[PDB]
Amino acid sequence: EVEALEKKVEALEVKVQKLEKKVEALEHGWDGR
Amino acid sequence: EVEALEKKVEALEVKVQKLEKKVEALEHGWDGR
Amino acid sequence: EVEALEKKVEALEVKVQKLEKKVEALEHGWDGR
Repeated sequence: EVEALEKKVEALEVKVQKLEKKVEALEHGWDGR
Repeated sequence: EVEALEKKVEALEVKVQKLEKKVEALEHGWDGR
Repeated sequence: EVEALEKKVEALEVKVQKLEKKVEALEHGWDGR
């Protein structure tokens, strides 16, 4: 259980990082995004 | 503890999925969003 | 392990909340965002 939860949490961290990059690009208009 | 953490993680997964949909809609201009 | 995972999950919750605010601001055009 705990090992599997470590994996889910790591995957969520990756998903959140990608969302943060995409949102910062929208907010700042980077490269015309 | 572990059971309660499973619930928090599942709820986060749902929140992240909704964020991903909203961000993809903004990035692509779907339906004028 | 479990204690450390509680911390990671709490930090993710905070990150997700901030993303939700930023995305709602983009979607609604609040304050010209």
